[PDB]
Amino acid sequence: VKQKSERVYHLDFNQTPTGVTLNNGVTAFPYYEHGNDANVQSGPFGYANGIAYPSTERTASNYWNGPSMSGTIPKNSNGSNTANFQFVNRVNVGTNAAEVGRFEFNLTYQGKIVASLALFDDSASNDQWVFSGTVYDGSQAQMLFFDLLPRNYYRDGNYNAVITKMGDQLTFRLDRIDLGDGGIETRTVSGFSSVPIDGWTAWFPGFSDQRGWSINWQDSYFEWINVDYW
Ligand SMILES: [Mg+2]
Ligand SMILES: [Mg+2]
Repeated sequence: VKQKSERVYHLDFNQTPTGVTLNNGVTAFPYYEHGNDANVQSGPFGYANGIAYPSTERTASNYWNGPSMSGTIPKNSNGSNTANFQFVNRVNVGTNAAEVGRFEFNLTYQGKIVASLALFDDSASNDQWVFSGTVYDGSQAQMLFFDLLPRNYYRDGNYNAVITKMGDQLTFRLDRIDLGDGGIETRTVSGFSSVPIDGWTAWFPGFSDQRGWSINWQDSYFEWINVDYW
């Protein structure tokens, strides 16, 4: 037995993405616990210079709304969808006290969240951003961590948002491409090595008529890793 990595898809945004669906994926933000109305996936992405720019409008509402992109994930060549993987999304993100924004990078199975990596700045009076990781969906969701990122260290700029699975260990990272190191949270989740995945969604909402943060998405890929072969 030997092993290799198997890339399922790669979006570089040099051209309009193919093999994806717009505004029809799965979101994780538990609006029903926050006094908000249902999350909305709407609007376009603009592409320039190998970068996707999600578009939102300042429209007064009680919900998060922005564009999403989704795709399907087949089993690896060894016939497993419960195996190890890495899901990597490069972003450039910046904020300011008056700005509000959120992104989710989600892995799903049969229409439900399995893992959700979020970054958000949810107040128009503070420039604090928060990195969170959630496992499971809806009433079963468990927010594994809520990390208030110190702004002196987590400056505006380039990051790799990563979800990795290594058996029962689920890791979320926010790698600081510009300055080194970054955010890292790993949890050993009971039975997670038996839980499959079959899809992904990336969602980039703003809230109501609040001014948006600066966000762009430069690369996306998912790979099955440590895939047995003979
Ligand atoms: Mg690119
Ligand atoms: Mg703010």
